[PDB]
Amino acid sequence: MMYKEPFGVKVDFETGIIEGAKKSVRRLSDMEGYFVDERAWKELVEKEDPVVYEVYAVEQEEKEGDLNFATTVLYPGKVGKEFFFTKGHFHAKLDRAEVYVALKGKGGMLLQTPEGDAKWISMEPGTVVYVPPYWAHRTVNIGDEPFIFLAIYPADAGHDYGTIAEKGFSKIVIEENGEVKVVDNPRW
Amino acid sequence: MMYKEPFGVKVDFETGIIEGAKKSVRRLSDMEGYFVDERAWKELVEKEDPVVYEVYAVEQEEKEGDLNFATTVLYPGKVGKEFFFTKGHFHAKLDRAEVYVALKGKGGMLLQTPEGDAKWISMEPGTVVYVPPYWAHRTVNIGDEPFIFLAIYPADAGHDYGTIAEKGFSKIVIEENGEVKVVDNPRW
Ligand SMILES: O=C(CO)[C@@H](O)[C@H](O)[C@H](O)COP(=O)(O)O
Ligand SMILES: O=C(CO)[C@@H](O)[C@H](O)[C@H](O)COP(=O)(O)O
Ligand SMILES: [Zn+2]
Ligand SMILES: [Zn+2]
Repeated sequence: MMYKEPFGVKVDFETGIIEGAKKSVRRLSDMEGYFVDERAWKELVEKEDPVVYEVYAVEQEEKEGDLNFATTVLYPGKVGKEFFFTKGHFHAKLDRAEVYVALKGKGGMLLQTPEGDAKWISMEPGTVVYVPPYWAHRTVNIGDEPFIFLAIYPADAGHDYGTIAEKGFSKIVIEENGEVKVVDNPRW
Repeated sequence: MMYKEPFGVKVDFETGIIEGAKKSVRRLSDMEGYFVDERAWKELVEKEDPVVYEVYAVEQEEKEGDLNFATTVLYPGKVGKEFFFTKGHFHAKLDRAEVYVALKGKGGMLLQTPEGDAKWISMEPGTVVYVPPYWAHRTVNIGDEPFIFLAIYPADAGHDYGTIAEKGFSKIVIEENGEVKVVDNPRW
């Protein structure tokens, strides 16, 4: 019988690094067509192209019942008024749920159905978020320090980026008049 | 179609409490036939019947792709020389994996396959443990404060307590001459 070996790994809740994980870097230039203010995007890319977020992922083969986990370090920033966020995605197998545990910083999650019905959940250290089957999810950094969290997801969930890539979320998170606001996407 | 509502909840990393969750308590009286020293067990039940652990569970219906999560507060203690532990279980759907995130205290996990081969993984705050498909899993508190962790598991995993209830784990975790030891279970 083939059994896989249990393992433990240290996650630094201060940095989000998992040593030995598959590390992914997303710079702002990897995020064309994601932010409402297209000229601000282009300008911040030309002037800096900052890292928006980094992922440390521990992934299994795509098998039903098995589980992947990953930390994300989402860096502080705005493109125009719109706070830095993850690209966001549905799962390829839509009915797969997810669990997030917020570890550090201040942020939130934007979630939406295949119909564009939308929800915002605040996240501070210790907030666990239940992402139900069929909800697209995007995390947002609303602070001045990195927003770091752990996600645990079905190993066979997969990723569906395309739909969010072209249409976006139906709601957006901005800093307007010194205040964090979740408002309608004026482009959806 | 019908979509369940996303929610966040605060987990308290000092106490392991999740408000609104399904609370479960195990006292030593709930653990007959688990510990090597049955007379110690009997005396301690008759004297104090202490809490061994508390569970705070957020559970979905048993459906493929969906996820549950729960914290456990494993109290410090010994039955004779043997550190306080959880009952331990395989999943009813045997191939369902599990992810644990250690939050407070000091301990570890005993894992074993249906064959009976056992692994011990140390857990400190920040340790994430991957429990693979087919591994029974028990957590052990080897410290002097609650050992506190969050478990994320497939909603359809279920629990299979029976085999572990009857025969235990092939390894025990004991304190002997001021030293934590993982040794073969004499009753195996
Ligand atoms: O949803 C899970 C599983 O993949 C997360 O670990 C995100 O993948 C990560 O926060 C980066 O964001 P995306 O670019 O994947 O939206
Ligand atoms: O493995 C997961 C799934 O439920 C944990 O939440 C344990 O259920 C908990 O630590 C109590 O341990 P048991 O009494 O179920 O072995
Ligand atoms: Zn996901
Ligand atoms: Zn389990």
